[PDB]
Amino acid sequence: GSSGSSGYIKYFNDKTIDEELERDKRVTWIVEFFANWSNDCQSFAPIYADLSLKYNCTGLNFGKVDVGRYTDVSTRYKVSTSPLTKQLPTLILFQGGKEAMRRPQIDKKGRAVSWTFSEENVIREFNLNELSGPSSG
Repeated sequence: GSSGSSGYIKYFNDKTIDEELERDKRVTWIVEFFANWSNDCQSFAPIYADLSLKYNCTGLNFGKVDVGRYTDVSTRYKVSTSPLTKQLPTLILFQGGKEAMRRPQIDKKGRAVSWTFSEENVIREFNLNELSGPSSG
């Protein structure tokens, strides 16, 4: 009865990513935009997995959309897919069908601010522990 899940994430297409976020608006959704050629992402591979599983319950959901290949998405989400830029990996918080916040933040000119990528920083910045309530039972 829904027992036996390990490191499982819900992927989204370039088109569905919309319909889905449209039927779960009221519900918060966190999609991680990463590229197949993103090495720095490998270090997060396990990090994200651990996080999701934690906040993987009734209320908050986790997703992943490889932009490195889905040029149709990145372009729509103004997510540069260059090996030089710092828009990969990337995290975006959607609340009620609205981009609550994203990181790293984009400067006025149009450059990704050098932000550290860690669980402590993510949970805090995004305030996950607060979003999907505290961990403590």
